[PDB]
Amino acid sequence: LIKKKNKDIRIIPLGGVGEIAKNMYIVEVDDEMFMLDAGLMFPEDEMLGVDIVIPDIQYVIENKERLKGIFLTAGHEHAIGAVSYVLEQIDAPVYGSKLTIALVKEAMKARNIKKKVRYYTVNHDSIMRFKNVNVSFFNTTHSIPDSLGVCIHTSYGSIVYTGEFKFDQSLHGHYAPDLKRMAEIGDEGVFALISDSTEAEKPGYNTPENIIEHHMYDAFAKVKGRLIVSCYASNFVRIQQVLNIASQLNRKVSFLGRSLESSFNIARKMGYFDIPKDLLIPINEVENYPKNEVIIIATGMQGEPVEALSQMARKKHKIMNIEEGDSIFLAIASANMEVIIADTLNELVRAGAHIIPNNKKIHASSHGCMEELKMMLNIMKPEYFVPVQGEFKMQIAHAKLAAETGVAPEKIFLVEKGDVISYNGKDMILNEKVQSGNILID
Repeated sequence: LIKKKNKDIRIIPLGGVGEIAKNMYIVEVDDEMFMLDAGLMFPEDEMLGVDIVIPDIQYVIENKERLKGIFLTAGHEHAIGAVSYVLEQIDAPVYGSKLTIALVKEAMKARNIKKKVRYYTVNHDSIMRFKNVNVSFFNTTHSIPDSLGVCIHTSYGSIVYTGEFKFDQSLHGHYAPDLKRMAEIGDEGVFALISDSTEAEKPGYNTPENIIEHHMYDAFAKVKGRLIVSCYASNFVRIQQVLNIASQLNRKVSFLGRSLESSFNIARKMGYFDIPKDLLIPINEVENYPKNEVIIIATGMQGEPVEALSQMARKKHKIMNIEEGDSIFLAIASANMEVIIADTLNELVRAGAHIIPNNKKIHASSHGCMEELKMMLNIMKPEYFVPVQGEFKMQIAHAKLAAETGVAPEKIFLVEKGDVISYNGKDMILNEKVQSGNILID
């Protein structure tokens, strides 16, 4: 006669607000706690002797008996970079797409962590049933395939976390978004939407990837010597574009960086790339070709591309350095990174390299611009809105979009790390803080 109902909700960012990476959002529904993403951030300019930055999870450790799962939206560093460190401290099942799980398993192997982990590979048809709530998933579009949003069903309506996403009609297959499923979620009733603010300041739409690839062909066709493309190892779309263009221009492709080899190998075995025969060469073989017959994709050792480019520009790289007359395509900017980018570009000009200019007509990111964020807000029609994944100015820009779409302004929460947004069935409040912070890994 009595149906179980939910009473108290908590939403707590431990990473990803006040900054551009390191997503980690804790959602509690009564006595069940869920961790949404567990990303890393690369060290800020002002940091020395540091490899990566991860969230402080002391609040989760203090309450770990209630942690029911870790839910990972995609296989990029902003979503999974901290997972291995989390798993060394707490035990919970790990839920993610086929690709995301394979990349997490590789990361655990790479750090030689042998604890038993309960992985669950989910897809957009999966419904994971807990005591208090059910969790479902929906395909999103990103630069890595097999990305998923997370939908926590409550008796107040859904709590939806988008992860990182954009909308681009030129991406299909494992990049295609679940627009019909998202409309169903919005119609059934969304209590709170937690959405990516990274490009909320940028009007219009991201430039479609087909048009980006056309522009890359035109730029690459003009390069007279070697080309170095600097991008994230998780930018599979960009890697695929380079492979296609290299084939068209009779250039070979070689990977520089442990991050790329690893992620590419896994993704290739699983079928995620279209790779012509004889296109890929070992980095050791690059110097055996004419300069105009090679493209080097340079990701970082830990996945940070700019650090590797800086090493190459100063001729400090262990494996391969920049030479006069090389050309650079920089396919990666946050407040955290603006200084190293400026210094690296100066270093490259000093070394006699040629930076391929950005096209004014082109805006390339993995994150929705204003119209894409408004599309998500209009589909989901949330009662409350929590903009995340951004510096505070980005969160504010995203809050402005939500107000434009009709979210009540007093139901928009602009949060800092460690803030607790809480609901008791009557009022949504911001009246508590938990421990949070940046953990430095060396």
